[PDB]
Amino acid sequence: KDKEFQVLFVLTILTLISGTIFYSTVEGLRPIDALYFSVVTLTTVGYGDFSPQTDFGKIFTILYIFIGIGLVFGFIHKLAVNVQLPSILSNLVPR
Amino acid sequence: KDKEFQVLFVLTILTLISGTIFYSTVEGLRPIDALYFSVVTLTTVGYGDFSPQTDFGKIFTILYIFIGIGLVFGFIHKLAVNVQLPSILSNLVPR
Amino acid sequence: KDKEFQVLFVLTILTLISGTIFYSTVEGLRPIDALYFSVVTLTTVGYGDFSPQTDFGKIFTILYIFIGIGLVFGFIHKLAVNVQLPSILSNLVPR
Amino acid sequence: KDKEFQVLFVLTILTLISGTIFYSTVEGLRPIDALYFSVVTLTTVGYGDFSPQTDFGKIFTILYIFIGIGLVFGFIHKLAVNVQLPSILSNLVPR
Ligand SMILES: [K+]
Ligand SMILES: [K+]
Ligand SMILES: [K+]
Ligand SMILES: [K+]
Ligand SMILES: [K+]
Ligand SMILES: [K+]
Repeated sequence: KDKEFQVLFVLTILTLISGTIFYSTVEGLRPIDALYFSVVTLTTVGYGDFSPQTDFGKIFTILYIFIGIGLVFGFIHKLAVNVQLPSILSNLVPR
Repeated sequence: KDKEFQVLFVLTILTLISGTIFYSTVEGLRPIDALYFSVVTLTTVGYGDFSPQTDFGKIFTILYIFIGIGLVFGFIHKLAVNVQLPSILSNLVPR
Repeated sequence: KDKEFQVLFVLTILTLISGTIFYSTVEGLRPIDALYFSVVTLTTVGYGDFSPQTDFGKIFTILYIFIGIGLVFGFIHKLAVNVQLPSILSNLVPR
Repeated sequence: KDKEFQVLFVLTILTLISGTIFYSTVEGLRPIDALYFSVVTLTTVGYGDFSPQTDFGKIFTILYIFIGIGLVFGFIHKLAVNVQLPSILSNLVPR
């Protein structure tokens, strides 16, 4: 379950690195903005302060969303159930 | 389970084709933009770089979201559990 | 299960009517735009072509999201599992 | 189950207070706007009427989304199943 978490964590980082490199290069974003946009996209927040302007970028974004959402949300779920929840429970019981 | 996936895949493509034809025609979008907007809508990202301007388009969008989200997210789930997950597990074991 | 669906359907309509009346009145939207915005909000798409400008509207929106998401998505789930899925299965078997 | 709800409720309030203080201070938003933006972010609506402009804000937002979504949506789920659903059922049976 901690190895579950480690693998999803690594996969999430790799997925976000892919987006960061793509949007920096093809859409011309600063790397921090490309990382931020990748996160805002795959968590489905979608502010629209950044959005792709090239056709190559729009096509990549379609594919990135379909591949990336299941991973990101799997990580979020394991984070909440396997890390946040036990730490909250631990806080209720003084030692 | 691979036939589960094939059917959801076909249904997702058909749903995205419907949106592409509608928004190209009624909202005047280029086809690639109409496909991109359909994806951004049904995955609930919603950048707002494109949004419907006609009343016909707003009404269609209401109905398209309610019909389209359950399908799209069903496909994403099967993609992640039935295709991505086994391929990740396979990568852990050299042959 | 069809009464499950009927109740969620009615509750969803009532929730969308509430939003339509509120945003028309307080935020000055045309009724069709207020309905569209309510749907775009509770399904978490969030284009931002419309957004509340008054403090009363922002406060209402906070509460409307928290009360409305669980209902809307419950309806979507029952729609997909209890109506769309059987009709798809029925299409596979000629009579 | 009512203590389940109380704990998630308190945690959600604390998470929203954190965002309110951060975005007011670092991004210069009025407190009501910072609360509204925090809610719009963690429920994944993402209108984009407000979005972070500083790099410190973008980095905080990445981390806030990953930590905050699992909590917020856990609260929404318990709200819908443990509070809204029983009250709806109660309304069906006159006393
Ligand atoms: K969104
Ligand atoms: K969303
Ligand atoms: K969601
Ligand atoms: K926007
Ligand atoms: K959005
Ligand atoms: K937006």
